[PDB]
Amino acid sequence: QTSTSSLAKQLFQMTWPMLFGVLSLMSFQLVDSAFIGQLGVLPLAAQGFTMPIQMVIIGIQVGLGIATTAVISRAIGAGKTEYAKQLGGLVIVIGGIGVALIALVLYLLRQPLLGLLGAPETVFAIIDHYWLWWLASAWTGAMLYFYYSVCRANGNTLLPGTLMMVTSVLNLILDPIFIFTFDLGIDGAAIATIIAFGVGIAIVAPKVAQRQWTSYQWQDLNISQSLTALGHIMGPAMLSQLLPPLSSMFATKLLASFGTAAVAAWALGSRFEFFALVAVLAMTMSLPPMIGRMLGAKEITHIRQLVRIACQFVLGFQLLIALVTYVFATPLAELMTSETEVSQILNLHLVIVPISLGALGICMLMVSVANALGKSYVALTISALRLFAFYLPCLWLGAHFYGIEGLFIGALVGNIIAGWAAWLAYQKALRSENLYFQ
Repeated sequence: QTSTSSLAKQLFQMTWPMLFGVLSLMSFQLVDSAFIGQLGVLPLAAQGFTMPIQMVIIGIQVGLGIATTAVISRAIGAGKTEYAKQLGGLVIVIGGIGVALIALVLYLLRQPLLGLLGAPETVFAIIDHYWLWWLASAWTGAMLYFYYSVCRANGNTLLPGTLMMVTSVLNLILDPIFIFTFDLGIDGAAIATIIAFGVGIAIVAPKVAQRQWTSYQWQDLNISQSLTALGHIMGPAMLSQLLPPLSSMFATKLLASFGTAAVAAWALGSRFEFFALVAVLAMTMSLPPMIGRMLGAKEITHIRQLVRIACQFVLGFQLLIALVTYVFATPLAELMTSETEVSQILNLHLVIVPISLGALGICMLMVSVANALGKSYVALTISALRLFAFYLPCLWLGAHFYGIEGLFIGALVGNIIAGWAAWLAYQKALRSENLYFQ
């Protein structure tokens, strides 16, 4: 019982700085789009069509980020200390030229890209200069995220957590000064972001250097073997990032049949689910470094107990949230929209699907755990099964049988199955590591 009491406290200490950090990363877009909306309906439109290429950049840095925390933490647990810090340096370099090249082709192909997006011609003139400064800000934030990943890979979420809170406040402060005071317009938003992320890097990188968590002496470092280890995780991880938007392109057609109010209500419903799962979202970044280290240290029993502690919190925590959401469903629904038609559909959503977020959270958790064990294809399978085998089919069946209410019932059932399938997938994955048992 002292084992589960020690692990629960550790998981808590690792999670809460990421709980504050998730919200901070979150607000960068909401704060930026807030100030730019003041510039007119057209600059605000330019930001809207920046959202897709942002998902691409975000998906890449996360895909790599998941890979680094998995292989480096495992290397540390295995005692391969020098190899770990060599890996950290390699990631910073590989992440640098990689994102830079991606930012290149995105700009060279912006006119066909905006074409597929269905962007108006009036928008094109703005993107031609705004994406110049924005892609620079996206690259800088990527580098900061990589240093964040190295810190997490070394078992630290505190420094990334505070730096997420620092840079976000900085971006809030700097935006009006650059946008309005300096009369830079929409580019001032991107430029202020660069400075904000630049301050973070200027803080985290020297501190990483002190602890020697990064190294660029690669004489005895097998580079091709290291990039193979990273690519094995990073590849499938990026593929998983593509599944939710590719699921929406199916899901949107179904919701379109229920009218304009139902579509708007679904958008508000998704935004709420994201907020109700910030704890699990914080645990998808705090838990994997712990798992990876334990796997390398051959502490299998700790992994078993740590995951079970994590699972029991999520299941109980989301049940309470679902309960509180229920009794305040009507004032919550009428707070988020002024349109009556939308309020009533959102209300129906808030009393049906939040109870399923406990199971969905486990599904999210097992995906990150699988990646932490190095089982990137298991993690990809769970994500693919969640959306295409369980979620969308249940959404369709519910809508067909019992309309807009049944569709929400479908979301409920789909999440319970997905989470139960995820738990079964994790169990099978941990049994593969039993050769290291004690």
